[PDB]
Amino acid sequence: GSLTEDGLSYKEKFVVRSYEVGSNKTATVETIANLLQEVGCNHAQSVGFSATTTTMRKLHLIWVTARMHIEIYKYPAWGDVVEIETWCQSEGRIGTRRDWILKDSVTGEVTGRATSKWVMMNQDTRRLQKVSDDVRDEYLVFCPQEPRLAFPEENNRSLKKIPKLEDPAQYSMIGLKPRRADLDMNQHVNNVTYIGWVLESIPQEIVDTHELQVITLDYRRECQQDDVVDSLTTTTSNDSQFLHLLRLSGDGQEINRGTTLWRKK
Amino acid sequence: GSLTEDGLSYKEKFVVRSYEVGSNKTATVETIANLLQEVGCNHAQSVGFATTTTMRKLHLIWVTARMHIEIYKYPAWGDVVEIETWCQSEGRIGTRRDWILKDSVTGEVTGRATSKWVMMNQDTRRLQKVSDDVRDEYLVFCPQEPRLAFPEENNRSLKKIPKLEDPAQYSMIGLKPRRADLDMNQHVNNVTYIGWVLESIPQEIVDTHELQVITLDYRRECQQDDVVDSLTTTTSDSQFLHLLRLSGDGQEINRGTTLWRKK
Ligand SMILES: Nc1ccc(F)cc1C(=O)O
Ligand SMILES: Nc1ccc(F)cc1C(=O)O
Repeated sequence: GSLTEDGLSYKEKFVVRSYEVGSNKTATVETIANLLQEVGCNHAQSVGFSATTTTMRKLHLIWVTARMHIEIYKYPAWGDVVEIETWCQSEGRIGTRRDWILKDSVTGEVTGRATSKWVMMNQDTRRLQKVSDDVRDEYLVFCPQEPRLAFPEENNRSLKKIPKLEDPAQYSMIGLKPRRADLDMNQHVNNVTYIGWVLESIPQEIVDTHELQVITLDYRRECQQDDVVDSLTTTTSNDSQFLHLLRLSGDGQEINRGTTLWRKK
Repeated sequence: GSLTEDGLSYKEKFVVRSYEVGSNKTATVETIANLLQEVGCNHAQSVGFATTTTMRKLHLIWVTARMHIEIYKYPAWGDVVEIETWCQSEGRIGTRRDWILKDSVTGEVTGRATSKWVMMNQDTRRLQKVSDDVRDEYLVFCPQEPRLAFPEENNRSLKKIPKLEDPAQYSMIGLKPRRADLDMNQHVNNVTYIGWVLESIPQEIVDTHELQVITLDYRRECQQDDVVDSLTTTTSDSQFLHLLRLSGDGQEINRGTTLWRKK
């Protein structure tokens, strides 16, 4: 892939692999979310980050995901080439945003889009803090200065408040544990794995009759390597909608909440 | 990727992705096993099929009996790896797929893999192997003279693997596949079992050693709604004996051996 002409965004093409497709013979939202994070990483490599700056590294500060929002119009087939464009933007002192457009290489049509909110956190104390002027400046030079939004709509689903699922849940999947393959290079659970855990409580019948269009996921707390998760789902609704909760099987400490929206095949 | 000049093998290049790397910023053996599989499918697509077909008239499928991988160096994140794969007939016993992994820049051999496949009914199992009439169809796509990723007469890839006896030195219990672990036909993909075997390796071995060899026998499939126990015992370089069995009745799904070199 490559930065575009103006060096304010980055583009990469992926051929969908045999093991990346699910029950519809098209790419899983989990495969998609992995490609988003792959292109995100190549963008950061391309402008000399490692997504820490010099200042962040000095202060032991990291970016962490607060929210991910994916909307898929068409999942690419096995052997299809998908093109992904990604860019970042400062949201003043609150944090940063990374956005994504997925396109069919042949038709040039938008088959998906995604957006995500990052907040700055001390690596060691795990304490959140607003973005400091020095940090704001260092990456303002790699971002469009006029607003560029994957989700521009006046009241767009990407920014809606998600409520807490009350017990009892309609559906549950109990005793979920990450294996080593769920870990990134720094021994942290991959953000994508939590997508897998949320969807594990979706009943088979929905998987058989519907396709996932939208997923919104808040990240509250990270699941450690030796934590166990419970995944909870309740129907909230031609379109089916669900409310989602991931919590630790013991004390019921919340790690995630979400909504998914499915349309009849 | 493409069939080589002679149409008797297939070649493809992969850029190692960020999420594909483990604890030492090099590709997991699970990423690798997924690449061997992808290149296998692309080879099958190219010669007109990863399920060799027109035999399916009688509802028969190829099924993995044994996977054997040896890695000399795991590619780093951003590296380009070239994989070449071919298939061979072992008479009426079954069928062999072999792989060579190269560093794209140096042309150096960084790994090799081999696997035994057998014919199964599918609606029934009954592993009835054999061919005669079925072989001709897919023998025009294979080298006629033997071509072996592991040619050395009496090599690791053909060793008899014994059954771990209780109690295990190490165990990881209550392993369950998720939807991400299923192929398009809702079967657990054979790479997941590699993951479940390595889950019972102690952290301290992961910290000090690198996996060099893995041999895995596939006895029975794990269903979507089965639960697995992974058992490991040190048999010594460090060596391990491995057993996957169903949590409940302790029905064997897999056995294997791993060999690790000091870092
Ligand atoms: N994870 C998945 C992988 C394939 C698929 F068809 C469905 C799902 C799901 O979670 O509903
Ligand atoms: N699955 C793994 C991923 C990374 C790693 F460094 C080790 C393992 C293992 O199984 O021992």
